[PDB]
Amino acid sequence: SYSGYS
Repeated sequence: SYSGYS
């Protein structure tokens, strides 16, 4: 998974 800001 991805967590945060892109």
